[PDB]
Amino acid sequence: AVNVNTNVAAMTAQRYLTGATNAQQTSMERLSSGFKINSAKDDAAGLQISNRL
Amino acid sequence: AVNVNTNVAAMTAQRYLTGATNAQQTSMERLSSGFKINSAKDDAAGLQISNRL
Repeated sequence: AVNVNTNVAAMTAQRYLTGATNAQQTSMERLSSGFKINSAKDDAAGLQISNRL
Repeated sequence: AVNVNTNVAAMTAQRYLTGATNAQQTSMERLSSGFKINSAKDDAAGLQISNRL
């Protein structure tokens, strides 16, 4: 049906809009810094070995 | 991979450039003095037998 209060299409498009935005923010941080690991969230194990190296 | 943070090719060229400079400095010192044993590092037992001769 056609309803005004609920817009499922708007919510879904917004969710995928933020998904793209976060991917763009992490990719832009990687480019400016030149490092693909910046915090433990990128790679926990990789961060530790990279700090030991 | 293409990265800016690490330049292993430049590191290798530096390593072989300092080796060439060290061997060039040793040869220059050898020519000016006219001795191939200007120190103990050049030849230990050669230094002692040459000193005793």
